[PDB]
Amino acid sequence: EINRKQAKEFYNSDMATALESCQKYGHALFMPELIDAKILATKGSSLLSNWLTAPSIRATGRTKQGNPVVVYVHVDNYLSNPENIRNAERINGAGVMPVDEFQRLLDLGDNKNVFVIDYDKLKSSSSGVIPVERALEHPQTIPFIGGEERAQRYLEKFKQVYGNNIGIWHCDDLKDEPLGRLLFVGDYCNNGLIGNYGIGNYARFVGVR
Ligand SMILES: [Mg+2]
Ligand SMILES: [Mg+2]
Repeated sequence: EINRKQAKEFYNSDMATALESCQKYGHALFMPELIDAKILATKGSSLLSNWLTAPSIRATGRTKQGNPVVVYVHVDNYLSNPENIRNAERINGAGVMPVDEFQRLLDLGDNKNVFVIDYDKLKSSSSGVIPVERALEHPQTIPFIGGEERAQRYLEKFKQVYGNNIGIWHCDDLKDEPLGRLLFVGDYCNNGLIGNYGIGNYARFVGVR
C-alpha cells in the first residue's frame, strides 16, 4: 500500500495515540485525500474494507455576530493535535475548542479547504441512511467530502462498492462552547459519511511518508 509514497494505516482504541503514531511516521490524510485514496483503491483493499478516520473535523459554534454555524475543516486545527484530543473538555463526545480557534477557522472559509454552512440547514437535515440519489443535495455531503466534484466522484465509487443507500450522520453540537469531532468514513459494516462520532476513542488514520 503506497499513495505515491509509502502509506501505513494507524489504528488504536485511543484516538490520540493513533494520531501521534501517524504523525511520527509522516502525516495523516485529511478527508478529501482520504476519500480520493479510496476512489483510487481496488476491490480487496483495506481502504475499502476498514472504516477510517481523518484529522478533518466538523465543528459547531457561533460567528462573531453570534449566529450558529457548522464548519467542515480539512486543514490543521486544534483537534488534529493529539495533546488536545486528550485534554480538551468533551461535551457529548465532542471536543471543546477555543473561541479563537473556531473564529480562525471561520475566516479560512473558502469552499475548498474549509466549508462554513448554516446550523439550521444541517439540523433540519436527515441523520441516517438515504438513497445515494439524494446524497449530493444533503447539506453534509459536499462540505464533508470537500468539493462538489470530489463528492460526486466518491458517490460513483460508493454505488459500485457499498451500494445504493449511503449513511450521512450528524448530531446537535450547538452548546455553550465551540465543539469539534474528527470525521469518519465508513465501510461495509458502518455505512458512509460519519460526523456524529465522539472523540478520544477508536480511530484509524492513514499516514503517508
Ligand atoms: Mg482514551
Ligand atoms: Mg471554549
